[PDB]
Amino acid sequence: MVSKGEELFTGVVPILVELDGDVNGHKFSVRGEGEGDATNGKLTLKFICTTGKLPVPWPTLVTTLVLCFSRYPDHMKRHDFFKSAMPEGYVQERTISFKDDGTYKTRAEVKFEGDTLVNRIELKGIDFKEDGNILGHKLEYNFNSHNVYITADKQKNGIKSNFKIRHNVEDGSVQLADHYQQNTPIGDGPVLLPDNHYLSTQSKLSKDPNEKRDHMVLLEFVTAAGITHG
Repeated sequence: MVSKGEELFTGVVPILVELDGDVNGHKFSVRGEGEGDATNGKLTLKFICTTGKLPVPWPTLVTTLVLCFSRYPDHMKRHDFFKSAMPEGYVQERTISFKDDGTYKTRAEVKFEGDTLVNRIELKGIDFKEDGNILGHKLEYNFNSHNVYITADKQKNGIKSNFKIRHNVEDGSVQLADHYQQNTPIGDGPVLLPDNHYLSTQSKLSKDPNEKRDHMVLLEFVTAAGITHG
């Protein structure tokens, strides 16, 4: 263990995710539950739209809806900001710019509440096109594999990332979603600020055959990489 936080992730940890959103005035909420295991990088989550029909495509919410569950290899343990901020946790903020379309702005807190790792999010979506790929639900129900580059932000005692997500569109085109991210500790205890590296992601989206509500099942693996050794 190279942070106290890391001790909270030696096994499987239950997860709760709660999102309250407003996209072009369309208000919706999501709740998810499941579990994560940073020892193998595996996340299993099922989300429900609790307000009815989700007014945006599920794949557009994957990144918003717990990088503390990334598998950091043994030689990279000292570069794991996310666990080091636990249990008090961190604020994760993004701007997600959909190319030629609207923008999501998100603020989340990721922290332990009791024994559960909780990701609680506020999302505001603006300037979407009524007949665009998002509000028009033109995006395929799938998700690509990405590298998400992590850099220290010494001024804010946290990290930052920017990355592009490529959403497949039903007409064979691609909808780009350019992510800019910042994470900052909730607490004022010490955290690990990393050397430059990246997280390798892969996600599989599916449906629960017994679930009649609008929902998404997610199976994800996230592994850290990119440090020559230490």
